[PDB]
Amino acid sequence: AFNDLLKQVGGVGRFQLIQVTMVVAPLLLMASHNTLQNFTAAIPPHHCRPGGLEAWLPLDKQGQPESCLRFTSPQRVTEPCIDGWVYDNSTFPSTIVTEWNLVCSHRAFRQLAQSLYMVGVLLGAMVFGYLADRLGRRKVLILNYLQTAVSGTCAAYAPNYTVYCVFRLLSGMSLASIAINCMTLNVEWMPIHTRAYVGTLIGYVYSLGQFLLAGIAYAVPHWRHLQLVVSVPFFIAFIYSWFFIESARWYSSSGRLDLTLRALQRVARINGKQEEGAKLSIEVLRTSLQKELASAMELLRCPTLRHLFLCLSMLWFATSFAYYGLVMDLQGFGVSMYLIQVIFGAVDLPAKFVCFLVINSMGRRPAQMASLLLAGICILVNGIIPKSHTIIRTSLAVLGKGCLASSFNCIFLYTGELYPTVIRQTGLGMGSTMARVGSIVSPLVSMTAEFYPSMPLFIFGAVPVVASAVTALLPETLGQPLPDTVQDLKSRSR
Ligand SMILES: Nc1ccc(C(=O)NCC(=O)O)cc1
Repeated sequence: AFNDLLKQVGGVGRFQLIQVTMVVAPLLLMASHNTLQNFTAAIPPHHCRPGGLEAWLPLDKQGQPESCLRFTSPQRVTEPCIDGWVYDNSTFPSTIVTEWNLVCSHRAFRQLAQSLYMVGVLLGAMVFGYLADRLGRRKVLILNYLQTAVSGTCAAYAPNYTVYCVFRLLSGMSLASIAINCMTLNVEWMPIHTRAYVGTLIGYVYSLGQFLLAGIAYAVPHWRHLQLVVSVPFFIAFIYSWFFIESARWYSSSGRLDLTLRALQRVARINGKQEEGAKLSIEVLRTSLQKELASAMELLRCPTLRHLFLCLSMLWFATSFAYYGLVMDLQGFGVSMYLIQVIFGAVDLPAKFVCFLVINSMGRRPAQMASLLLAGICILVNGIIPKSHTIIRTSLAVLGKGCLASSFNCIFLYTGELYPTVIRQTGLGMGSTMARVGSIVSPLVSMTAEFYPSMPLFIFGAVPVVASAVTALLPETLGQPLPDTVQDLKSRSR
């Protein structure tokens, strides 16, 4: 086995701490990149460029000047803003909306940019996932840091909308690969009893990145500068990424025992176990890993695994879809986006606390049902309540966000414990893929706000309810042994 060798080198030592810290720092800006559009694509008050200004702008039901209509003659005929729009610079001096007039007839391009970024995220999670099996995790991480820095800066200096969208897609690809491969590298470089802690640290760093986004966006309001400042740190990340030590587990699995010994020797030197490291040798590693040394297409051939795959796909998709639909709408609560983003980042700790309590006490199925159902109801009620109730709608949005984060944690644990070990990792990958698909589709649904203002909220709230209903089909895994083969699945089912 490899666990004994990993323990011998020093376990969680200086190298492990330094590597995990320096490989997990980029997840601080992961959230900034995921939800940058809330600030770089903010929609300020606007009206057509012309008895004064009021005499030219037609009025609406609420009495505000019409956003995209203008009187042909002074005051009755209205025309679109052929002369361009007059935006408000008081709070949002410049965003991609004001830069490229992504308003009214072109207001769906704002959502299409996010959809393309998430399509890039999915594409990266697949392509770089395949590549890391060939070039290793360290090379892929270096390339991802370089790509993210380059694409982010290029988007910050994009001269037109298509270039911005292309570079946002590429940066999403690189960031998705970063997220996928950080956990893999750190898990392969850590013992078996610390991988859950690694995942917990990933969650915490994402929660902290949510705070960081609000802080940075408040500091620098202009969108070009904001994108530049949230994108350039990946240059430093790339610079120090050359010093990473590649996972010895991958080296061994790739049939390079000399490289495995060299990596373990270096880890011993850093961890201070040179004397124990010198004991290791090619013959020892071979005699230890001789023992260690199914496909995703059986998830559909065998009905017993097929049912689980389908249900978990629904669950993952619903969680991601509702989550991103809810969190990409911070400007619709009538409260300052900085405060809302701060509260959204803060609400992630009590959410996971309650989630942990519920899973340990009741089980996984009740936890998943409760999380999804409560998020759906919260979003639906948010849709029903009038927009003039800023405080109540903000509170309900925060509650739904916390519920969706709890659902994310619960679904990860449940899909981990549901599949047999023969096809467990494939199932986890497929579930994450469906989550990425949901994140891709959320902006598409949000594009419908142009016609029906509240339809996006209704769909975002309705999908989790159906997913919670679907959760009732899965079995309970609390206080049960982890299955190892499909025969174990049949035994559990009967
Ligand atoms: N607050 C969170 C948001 C997203 C995720 C996640 O892992 N999504 C899968 C993907 O789309 O890559 C986890 C926590």
